[PDB]
Amino acid sequence: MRYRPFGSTGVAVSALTLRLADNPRLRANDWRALVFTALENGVNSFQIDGDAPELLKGAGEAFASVERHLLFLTWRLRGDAKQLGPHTLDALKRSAFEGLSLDYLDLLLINDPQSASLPMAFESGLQDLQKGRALRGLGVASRGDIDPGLLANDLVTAVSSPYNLSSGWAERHRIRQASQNNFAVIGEDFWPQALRELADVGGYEFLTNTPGWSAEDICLGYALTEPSLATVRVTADNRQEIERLAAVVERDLPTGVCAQIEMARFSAQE
Ligand SMILES: Nc1nc2c(ncn2[C@@H]2O[C@@H]3COP(=O)(O)O[C@H]4[C@@H](O)[C@H](n5cnc6c(=O)[nH]c(N)nc65)O[C@@H]4COP(=O)(O)O[C@H]3[C@H]2O)c(=O)[nH]1
Ligand SMILES: [Ca+2]
Ligand SMILES: [Ca+2]
Ligand SMILES: [Ca+2]
Ligand code: NA
Ligand code: NA
Repeated sequence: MRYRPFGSTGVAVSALTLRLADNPRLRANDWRALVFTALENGVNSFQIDGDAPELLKGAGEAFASVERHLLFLTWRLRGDAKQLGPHTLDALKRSAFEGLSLDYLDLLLINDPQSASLPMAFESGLQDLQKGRALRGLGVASRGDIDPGLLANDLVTAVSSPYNLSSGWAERHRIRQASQNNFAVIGEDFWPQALRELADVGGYEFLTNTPGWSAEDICLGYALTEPSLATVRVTADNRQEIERLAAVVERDLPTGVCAQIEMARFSAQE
């Protein structure tokens, strides 16, 4: 496993961040086993994207197996960012702090409110958590430009963005600019279900014809080569998948694959 500075916060994160999301098929013991496997492969960055009791029980128990300061724990809030408020803070206290048995979160990752300002009551609550040392930073998940006035908010330490083979110029520009301005950037959607028909496009044959590599592993390897990303979010349903994803971190993408990735759009256009 490889590790990267999380922006200018002074802490480091594994190159992969494991997303944990509600799934009735996974009970507490399964979640514990998944987190243990991730930890044993050097993943120290986890994003909780759910609030089911089985998930919180199993993940919280697994997190407790290691010293807290070695973990980077992010809580994802997917509600409409302009509607967040005291109800959100109460739920966070119940699910994240009580549910995971935590005294602090490293990051709270919200959506872009499409403005320079956050809702007042919610922001006051975040300021209380930060002053109480219960929250180290706020992150903004965006698929567009973020208002510079929101990024200038003293709470904000990070942004998240899709990043994959198909990312266009604007998405790449935003990621590079955020990183150059000392925000940590979390990559998402390295190979999302809705993009995978790319493997059928002329010019992209290498995704499925490179000896020793699968399409998904090439796409993860590509995301791992982007210097602007502090970490790449992944989801795994079983221990074998976690082991395979972590293994990609230590593989070198072949030079010929990198060349074909760079030529692929032109070849597809032609
Ligand atoms: N990197 C990243 N960025 C994310 C993610 N989720 C949301 N965003 C970003 O945050 C913006 C605001 O989302 P919102 O506060 O949920 O506010 C949303 C929400 O109120 C609504 N919306 C979006 N998708 C749906 C949907 O499927 N159903 C419904 N009912 N409303 C939706 O439209 C608003 C505007 O959405 P957008 O134009 O997409 O703008 C989104 C997008 O730029 C994520 O996981 N990763
Ligand atoms: Ca839930
Ligand atoms: Ca205030
Ligand atoms: Ca925006
Ligand atoms: Na993320
Ligand atoms: Na993911």
